[PDB]
Amino acid sequence: PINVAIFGSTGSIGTNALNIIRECNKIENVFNVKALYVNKSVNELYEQAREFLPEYLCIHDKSVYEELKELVKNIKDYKPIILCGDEGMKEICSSNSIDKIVIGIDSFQGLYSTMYAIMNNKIVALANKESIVSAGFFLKKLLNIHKNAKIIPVDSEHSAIFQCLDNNKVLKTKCLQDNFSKINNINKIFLCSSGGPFQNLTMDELKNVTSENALKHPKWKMGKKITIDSATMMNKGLEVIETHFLFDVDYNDIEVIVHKECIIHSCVEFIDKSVISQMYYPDMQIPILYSLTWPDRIKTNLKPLDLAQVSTLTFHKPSLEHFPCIKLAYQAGIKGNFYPTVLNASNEIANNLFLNNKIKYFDISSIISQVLESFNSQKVSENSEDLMKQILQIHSWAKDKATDIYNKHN
Amino acid sequence: PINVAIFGSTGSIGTNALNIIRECNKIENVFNVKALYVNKSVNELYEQAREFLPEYLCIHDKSVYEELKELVKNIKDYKPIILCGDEGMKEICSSNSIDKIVIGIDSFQGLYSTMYAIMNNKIVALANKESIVSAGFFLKKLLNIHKNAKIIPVDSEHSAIFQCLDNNKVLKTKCLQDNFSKINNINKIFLCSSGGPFQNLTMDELKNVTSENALKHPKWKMGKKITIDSATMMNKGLEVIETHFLFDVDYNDIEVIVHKECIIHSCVEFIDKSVISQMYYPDMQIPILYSLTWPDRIKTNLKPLDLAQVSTLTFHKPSLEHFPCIKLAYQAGIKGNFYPTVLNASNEIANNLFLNNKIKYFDISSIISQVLESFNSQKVSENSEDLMKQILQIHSWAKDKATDIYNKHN
Ligand SMILES: CN(O)C(=O)C[C@@H](CCCCc1ccccc1)CP(=O)(O)O
Ligand SMILES: CN(O)C(=O)C[C@@H](CCCCc1ccccc1)CP(=O)(O)O
Ligand SMILES: [Ca+2]
Ligand SMILES: [Mn+2]
Ligand SMILES: [Mn+2]
Repeated sequence: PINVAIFGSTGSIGTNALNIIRECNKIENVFNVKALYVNKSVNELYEQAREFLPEYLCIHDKSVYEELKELVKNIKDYKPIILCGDEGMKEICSSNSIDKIVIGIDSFQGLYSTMYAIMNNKIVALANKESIVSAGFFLKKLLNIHKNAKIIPVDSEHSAIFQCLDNNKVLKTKCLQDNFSKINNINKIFLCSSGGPFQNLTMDELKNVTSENALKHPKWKMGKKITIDSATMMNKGLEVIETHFLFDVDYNDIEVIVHKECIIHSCVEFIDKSVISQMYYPDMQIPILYSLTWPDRIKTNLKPLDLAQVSTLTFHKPSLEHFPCIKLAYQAGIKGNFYPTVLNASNEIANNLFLNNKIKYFDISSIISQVLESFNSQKVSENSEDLMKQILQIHSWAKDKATDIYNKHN
Repeated sequence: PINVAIFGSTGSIGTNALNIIRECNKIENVFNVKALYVNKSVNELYEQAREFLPEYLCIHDKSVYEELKELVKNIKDYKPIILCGDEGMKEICSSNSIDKIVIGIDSFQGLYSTMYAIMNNKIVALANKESIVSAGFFLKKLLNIHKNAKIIPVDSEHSAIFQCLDNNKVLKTKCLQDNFSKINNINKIFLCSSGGPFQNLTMDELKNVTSENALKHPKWKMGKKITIDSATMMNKGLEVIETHFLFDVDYNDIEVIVHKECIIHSCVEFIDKSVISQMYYPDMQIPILYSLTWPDRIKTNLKPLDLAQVSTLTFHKPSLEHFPCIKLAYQAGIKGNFYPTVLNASNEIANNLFLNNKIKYFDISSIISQVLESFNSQKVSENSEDLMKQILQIHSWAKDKATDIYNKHN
């Protein structure tokens, strides 16, 4: 039985995780949902508790802690450990009855819960790409100290890559470990992208696009931040750095390819030049499930891929003139040091400004570029705690710097 | 070092094997070619021996055994064991210095040499799909008795399938074994086909196509027999049965899909519905190489797949009305017993009649159908020697039946 905790259980990743766990458990009882952690949606947490009856419940917002305890009293024959805040999160991570943790939280609390999951030697299904891009150095250091901890990618493209590999070799290494690509015989990565809602706009059309325009995607419904990142292709920029860190693949060996049908989720070229790819309909249940079953697979009742009906798959190179964010991401990764931290942070601000109609499309890449230009590389701290603090400081500096550039151009 | 013997070294598969071995060895000294076995082409064998300097040479045709001994005297620091006929082949199979054997021989010397390779617990890279189709029961029994022997597929689609698997799981079983699909969590197979030269043709056009029409394949210059099979789609029919035997996949779980670009070589749907596929330009060097390196990969200098340049991949269902051979193959496979033997044998005759302009396109499937209609299941011999004779007898009977049908009609 797979004992799992879901962090951010009412968010998109969390709800998809619970959906596929429910459906798979109907086929065969494989999963015990041992813990649920949510921010403030106490009614939904209660509804989830009613169904999954986890040993642990944690709600981040203390102001509804008391409300949750009262709600849970309605549930027959059920006496969970009910917790609150950051320390409830640490307590869940320290439990011996939990093997795997799904991190479906963004920003700080994402990195924070990830850190604690690793320190407790857990298998960590990580869906927060920003944490890998921003804190890749720290995660690598932590995984070197906590040798039985493992990060398993949930981001769809990185799951695809992971699935294309031979588990016989994967089991001799782990994500974020030096030599991962060498041990797995990886030569090159094709990172497939939907291309976003602006993929066929002219330069003139791009100058004027608004977030309202973007918040209508050609394939999926998602959170606002990632939708904007998909529109600028900074999402794929972030995913390039994520690939580099997860799989130890050199930047000149990662190619972004636009695949508008979203059936092939990414491909791996091995040293013999054979290419393996993973395919399915656009659906996050597959990557989430695999992160929890790896290195095995279990049955689902998902709709089988009908290739003949899909009929046609297309691929083209993205225009770096139209999607300059892709270029900035490569430049920042190749530069190394903490440039990815700065890229991530400055993008956070620029994405939000465009979201809220404060700047235009090309101002996004302009602002990020100027912040990157501005940064000066730093000696990387050897101590893991100092390194974490250094990352946070650079992150905060870069957000402030972006904001100041905005305020200059008003 | 990988110690390999090439059986049929001057045929298509044999020459491709030596070419990729040569090229890979330039990059890293990986392979020792320990034995070469050819039928009659004593000059070419001499040329190969000069380059590869194998410990063993065998020529099947005894009449040129002496010419071979004399020719090799021209080679300076070289003292090979020179053999001939079946006994040389057997002596090679029994060598403890030989790990893997590429069987690039057709019909029955192919099967006979496979049998001896298996009896000597070798790894057998098998390219002869007709032997798996016709003698699958026999190979299965022989592999159950000789536990360390393994067949590794070389047929491009079956190699693709094999490459999509986790060797982690593969190493717990082996091809042509009961439960192979269960252990590897396989649900379903997409077997990709070029579709041959006639996919767009009407039924009325198909009535009158000729072998000269068929022998201009849209994608690959190959032997005449397989070219005709690709035209009728009997090639895929045979490969469906090959899939069933190699991977223990039920017939209802094998779908033939027409993929004219011949980039995706086949796909495996796992029990979670995730699909993994193998991709490359049409080239037989990758499947051959993988059969020799499995479960590892080695570097090549093959041209990298350029997906953006490829640009478009298409897929459609084959019409069983237009390609009735596909339907007959499934029917024979589903029927089981020795029906696949009968299918293969009658096709051998029908294919050749069509090739030589003695019958028309739909006469191929008509003759095959009538031979199958005429066969009745037989008790399967328990004894491996009796079983082999049963297969040969049925094969011979089916060829005679097909011939007598043609003769009646003519
Ligand atoms: C899903 N995923 O990993 C993402 O980063 C979101 C996609 C945009 C959604 C594409 C449609 C889709 C594919 C697979 C799974 C769910 C949705 C970003 P991109 O392809 O536009 O770069
Ligand atoms: C190669 N192979 O395994 C074959 O059975 C030959 C192909 C026809 C040639 C397609 C082009 C090709 C693909 C892969 C490797 C070499 C050539 C048969 P089919 O696709 O027409 O059924
Ligand atoms: Ca795999
Ligand atoms: Mn993604
Ligand atoms: Mn084939």
